Amino acid sequence: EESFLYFAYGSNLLTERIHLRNPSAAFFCVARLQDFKLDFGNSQGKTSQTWHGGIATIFQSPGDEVWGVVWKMNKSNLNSLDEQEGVKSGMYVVIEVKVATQEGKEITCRSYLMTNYESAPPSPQYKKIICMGAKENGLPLEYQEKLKAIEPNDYTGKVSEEIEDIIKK
Repeated sequence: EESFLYFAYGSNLLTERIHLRNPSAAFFCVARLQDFKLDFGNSQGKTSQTWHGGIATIFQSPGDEVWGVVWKMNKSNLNSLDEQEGVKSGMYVVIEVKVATQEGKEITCRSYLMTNYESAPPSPQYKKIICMGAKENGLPLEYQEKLKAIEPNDYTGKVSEEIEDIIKK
């Protein structure tokens, strides 16, 4: 009621990562979004200068699934989170989705997806953070195998100091 639920399926799978800008986010649960497919891409054709590769999005696709982490945050954090996802620049749109826990409990969450983008593989670094989060927060093993199987691009240059530190440890 003072709080809301956020469903993360990209780099915010990783606790250390979401805590950079949202240190008060609390793990709530692991959940499955039915009939959505994970993709990676360049919003409005532009390559992310943070990640140097496609960043995560989802689209509707019967038979597919996306697993993620539901985080609980204060509604005071709502504008900040929209700013982090570049809603104002058109990089993601706010969505509402209904996801299901492993016990089959349905949860309504705020999430984000891209509406105008070009498919493009993620950087090795973006991929590592995603895989690290999925492992850390105990997404199902089969889904983790799916994330680990993603073919990244060949970027081997510098990412942010704070990103690099997370990977090193």
